[PDB]
Amino acid sequence: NLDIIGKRIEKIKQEHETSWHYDQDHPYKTWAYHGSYETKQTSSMVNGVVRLLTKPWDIIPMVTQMAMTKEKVDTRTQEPKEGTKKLMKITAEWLWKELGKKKTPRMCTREEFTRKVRSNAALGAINKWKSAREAVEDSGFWELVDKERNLHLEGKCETCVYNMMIWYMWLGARFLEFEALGFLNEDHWFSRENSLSGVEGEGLHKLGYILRDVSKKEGGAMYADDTAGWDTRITLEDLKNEEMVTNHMEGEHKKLAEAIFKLTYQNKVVRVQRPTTVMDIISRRDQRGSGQVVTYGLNTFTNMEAQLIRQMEGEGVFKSIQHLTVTEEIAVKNWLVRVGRERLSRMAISGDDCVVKPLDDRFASALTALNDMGKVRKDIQQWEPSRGWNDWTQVPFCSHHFHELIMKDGRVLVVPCRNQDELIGRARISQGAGWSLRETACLGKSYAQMWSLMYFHRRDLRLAANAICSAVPSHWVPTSRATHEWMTTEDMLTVWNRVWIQENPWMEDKTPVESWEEIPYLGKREDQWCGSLIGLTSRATWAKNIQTAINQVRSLIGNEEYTDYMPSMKRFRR
Ligand SMILES: COc1ccc(C(=O)C2CCNCC2)cc1
Ligand SMILES: [Cl-]
Ligand SMILES: [Zn+2]
Ligand SMILES: [Zn+2]
Repeated sequence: NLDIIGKRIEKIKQEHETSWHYDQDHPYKTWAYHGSYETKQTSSMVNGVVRLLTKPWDIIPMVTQMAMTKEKVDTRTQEPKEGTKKLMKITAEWLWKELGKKKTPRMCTREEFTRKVRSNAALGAINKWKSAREAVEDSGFWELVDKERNLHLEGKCETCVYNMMIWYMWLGARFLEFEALGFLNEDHWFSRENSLSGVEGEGLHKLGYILRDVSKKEGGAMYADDTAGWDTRITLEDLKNEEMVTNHMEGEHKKLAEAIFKLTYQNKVVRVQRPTTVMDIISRRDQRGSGQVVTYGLNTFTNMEAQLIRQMEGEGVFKSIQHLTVTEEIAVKNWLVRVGRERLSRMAISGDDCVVKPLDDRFASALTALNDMGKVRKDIQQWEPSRGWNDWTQVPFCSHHFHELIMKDGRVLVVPCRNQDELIGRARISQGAGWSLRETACLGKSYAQMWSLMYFHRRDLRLAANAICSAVPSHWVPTSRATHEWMTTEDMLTVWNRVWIQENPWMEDKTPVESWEEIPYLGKREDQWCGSLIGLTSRATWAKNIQTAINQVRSLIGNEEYTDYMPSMKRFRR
């Protein structure tokens, strides 16, 4: 408790000795409260380039409401039963060994961390310096890092404090997490090749093919149960099974990694603002509070473990979670060794999201271990059987569904899709402020190129993508603040051919496509089912008069070099 967190707490008390107070009206039952101190301080902006080129959507509330802008955290999960705890440790032990068979844990470097900040990436960071890039150049910072680092080697912590607002941390604390645990993401531990269930680094153009491959296995329905607030349901037992990755480590790395797990994950200190504005300093040992990238990999690991145990329950490998016999342990260990890898291949798991094609439908009612691990399903009664999907083209995964689309030459594309209002509503939103017109244009171009690559099969998005790329200067580089092949100035037809034909392991015939007109759409009715405005007067006027909207945006940006991409479509090709 205060042993491990005291130093961090006692250091904060002293920076604010002129405001410390043990408020007794603090609204915390499940978090331990420590004190408060004086504080005072703190939305989504519209992308004008995308909005001017999507005029019909100005009157669609599902689009326009998206731009307008927590009991879960204050909850406590019960400790699982002894049989549940045994299933989790055995499975976790086996799963780290499988993930480790072809990978070597290793420390990530200042050099690697330095390049990541320059390329700009969401590091959930939070004042001698201003931006992240400037701090990385100043050897003073690194001296601060050294102090905390040597402290971690002693089994102690001083500065590793979370700032709830998503848990942000100072850049140095993020470095120390990336040093110890960055290998999981940097070296693709959760790749499909290495983990069999995982999809890290696969791409939205590969997810559909991956789900279609799972569908080809003999078994029951496909199950895609979402968990209610996954991060809040992570138990100290989960955090201890995750820590077992340190058993594959050595030397310094092992001690630095053990300290991240012990000092910042299994014991946490958080500063949370309260309007009543008095920064509350609370602590708790459970729940998910890591960097967003380490959170992804440990979420994937623990979800893979949970789903293998639900498959064991459905197969009758064990009968009760209250206690595991010596013979039930023999059977679980022998199931893992005998069919473990085949059962991981029956799943697609991305952090807290999963699709499972179990051996049969007994899985649907195998709920005792899943509920007892605290991974309670979203929007279904705790003891009601799961509703499975009979058609892989209906299964939800990573906020998408997937269509089978046949090209005029018989080759088969499996394409990602979601409700088109969600796609247009997200492209009309820009994060943060101080954006120039040029920067706003380059962000609209990034959305346009993603649409050309991923959602070319949606009539409205191919037309809007062509319009935005015609409206933005041809040489301006897409920016942004899932493999991102759209972040390039290369011609989008050449990128389309590389992604969908050349590099696509499910396409045997490598014949390049010569024009956009060879690249097919969904059926007209399927396009409308997934939110197309085709057949509306508003949409027909927009399409017919698109050159006028393109010319409005060109006039705003000014006298620049533009390309007309509209004749790449049949209806504008004279
Ligand atoms: C570009 O592709 C299009 C666009 C619009 C139409 C229509 O006007 C609708 C389509 C659905 N059935 C009623 C008529 C058809 C094809
Ligand atoms: Cl279905
Ligand atoms: Zn620390
Ligand atoms: Zn669709």
